[PDB]
Amino acid sequence: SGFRKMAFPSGKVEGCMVQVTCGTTTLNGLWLDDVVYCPRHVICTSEDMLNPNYEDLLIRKSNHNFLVQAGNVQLRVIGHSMQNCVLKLKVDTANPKTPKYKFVRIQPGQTFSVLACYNGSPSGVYQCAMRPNFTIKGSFLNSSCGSVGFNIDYDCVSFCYMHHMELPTGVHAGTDLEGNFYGPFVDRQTAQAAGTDTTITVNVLAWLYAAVINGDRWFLNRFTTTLNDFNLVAMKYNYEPLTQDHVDILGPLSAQTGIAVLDMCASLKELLQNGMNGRTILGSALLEDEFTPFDVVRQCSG
Amino acid sequence: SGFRKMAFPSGKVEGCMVQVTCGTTTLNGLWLDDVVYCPRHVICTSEDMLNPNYEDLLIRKSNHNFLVQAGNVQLRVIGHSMQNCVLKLKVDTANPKTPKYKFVRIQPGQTFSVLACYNGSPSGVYQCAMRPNFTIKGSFLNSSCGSVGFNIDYDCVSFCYMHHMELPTGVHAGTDLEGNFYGPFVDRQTAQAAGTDTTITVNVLAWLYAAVINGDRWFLNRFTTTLNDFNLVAMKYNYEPLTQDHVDILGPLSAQTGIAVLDMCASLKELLQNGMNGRTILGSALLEDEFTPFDVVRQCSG
Ligand SMILES: *C(=N)[C@H](C[C@@H]1CCNC1=O)NC(=O)[C@@H]1[C@@H]2[C@H](CN1C(=O)[C@@H](NC(=O)C(F)(F)F)C(C)(C)C)C2(C)C
Ligand SMILES: CC(C)(C)[C@H](NC(=O)C(F)(F)F)C(=O)N1C[C@H]2[C@@H]([C@H]1C(=O)N[C@H](C=N)C[C@@H]1CCNC1=O)C2(C)C
Repeated sequence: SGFRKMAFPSGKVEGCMVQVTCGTTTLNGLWLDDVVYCPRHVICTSEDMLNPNYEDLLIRKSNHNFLVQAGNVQLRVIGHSMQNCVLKLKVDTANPKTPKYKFVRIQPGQTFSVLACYNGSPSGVYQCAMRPNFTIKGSFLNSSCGSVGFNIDYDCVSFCYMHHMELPTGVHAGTDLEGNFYGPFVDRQTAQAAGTDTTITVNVLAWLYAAVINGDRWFLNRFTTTLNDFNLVAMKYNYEPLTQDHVDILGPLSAQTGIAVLDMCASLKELLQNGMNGRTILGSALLEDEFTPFDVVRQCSG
Repeated sequence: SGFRKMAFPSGKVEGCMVQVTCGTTTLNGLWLDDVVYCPRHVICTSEDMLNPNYEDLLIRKSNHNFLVQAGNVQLRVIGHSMQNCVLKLKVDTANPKTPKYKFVRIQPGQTFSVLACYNGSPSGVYQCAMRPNFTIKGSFLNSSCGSVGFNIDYDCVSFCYMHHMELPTGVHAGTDLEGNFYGPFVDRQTAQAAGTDTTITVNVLAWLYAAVINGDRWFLNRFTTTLNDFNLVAMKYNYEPLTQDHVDILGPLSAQTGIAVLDMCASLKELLQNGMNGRTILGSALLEDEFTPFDVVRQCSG
């Protein structure tokens, strides 16, 4: 038993990380087959950041303006194209450590593992959620760009995130691996803010189910509520509305514990209304929303 | 910016996870060069969990009673020895994926990543601390045993933890990689309980320095303390005594912030009195004690 913020094992993705140099700019690339994916802002100088002309700055580049460094082995760029906000560099060498993979775009509320990298070298692995405001609360310093978000399904790596920037609130913004931004953000050093976030309610109900599965039961009450009446208490506390989608999705945890979603919703209502009376749930003083229903079933089943 | 409970990249340890079967018992082994390290309780039946005689159980065992599986490949056990509470199986094949490694025994307050494993397969990676009471707050199910804890310095994996048992408070006990238990615990299903846990004070201090590095000062005050006055107050919150050794270790974080350790001690003392008054520090409403001074310098300074 026990319940941790658990990351996916990172080995398949560590075998894919390279250093991409364009001029003085170094960041990370994902090397899959004979293509290296990286943020297009690698080609930007200091200047070329308030108003980058990407189409224009790209055409002024040769293949040999890009040094791609695969540990200590230098990869020769034999092609270059931009897809939205990712640069795709065709390399003379295919990655022998390429996993079973697809590119996937996630929803707000869905979780992933980040492999934080610097100069092509994996640094740390952590679990994140896509905030409803389409930011992630990562841990990213200078030269973290080209760090990727992933899920594993069996032996298949699902790449869902590439890291691009930090917003003034210390939160992070990026794209899928096709270079489409999550959220209303642009890859220019200009004034950008995170929108006001809300709490991923389905994830909190799923986290209370995890608490119950670990014999942490104190928050359980007698009230049954309606879906509407819980979504009215919820919207006052900046919680996401909970939809039948979200209720049917808690099925396996309601079955596992025998506790009906609406009985659990009546608990979280009471918790929203009061607080935790100097008690914790699974050793947190806050209502956690960065564990999906699949995360709780996954962890608890092994 | 940002601050995450962050684990080492798991690939170098994922390269080492095997399945060890005995009769009906399957658990995890650590495959390094031509030896598999696993829990000696793999040789236990249903009966023998209470007062196992390990020397008498093992003498009855041949090399060929030990089924070691690396992915598909079954390894050939050509030797067995007992070292404390670990079983060592000499196999006919050196692991080609053996990373640079050492075995280290850690102290309470030290942090490590766990690769959670079932049947030699990886579940997940998470960050843990050796609690003052020689337990860890893990996430471990049936057949979790042999799952290991580790740190990585550059390219070297230092193995520090092997999983053996869950105590009745839902916390975890294990050995070093020489099979010496952390704490007073034994590999028997005898009545055992962890002693009352204390907060790792040097870690909470290190984490407050991390919050200041990240731009947060709200919790500081114009007061200082003596080390002794600090220890009289903190010992009333079930905080570990802070030593001069702990003061010395916080020295780099002090230099970086320009806040003397005893001034930050004064800060913690007031936080213990007042709590957070609806505020959070690095997204927590509790005082976080599972980041070392070293972990903070690692994530906030690189
Ligand atoms: C990645 N390699 C870096 C810095 C990382 C990202 C997360 N934390 C970091 O410190 N990314 C960048 O330098 C990007 C890059 C230009 C500016 N930029 C930013 O992250 C800046 N932020 C913004 O301009 C904002 F707020 F709008 F997002 C910066 C002020 C340097 C943090 C480009 C092309 C967006
Ligand atoms: C919890 C249980 C009551 C079963 C027991 N605990 C106590 O006997 C104690 F309370 F005394 F410690 C206990 O863990 N074990 C009994 C037996 C080994 C260990 C065990 O079964 N290990 C499992 C590995 N195959 C993983 C476990 C179960 C879920 N989470 C874990 O970590 C040994 C100590 C020899």
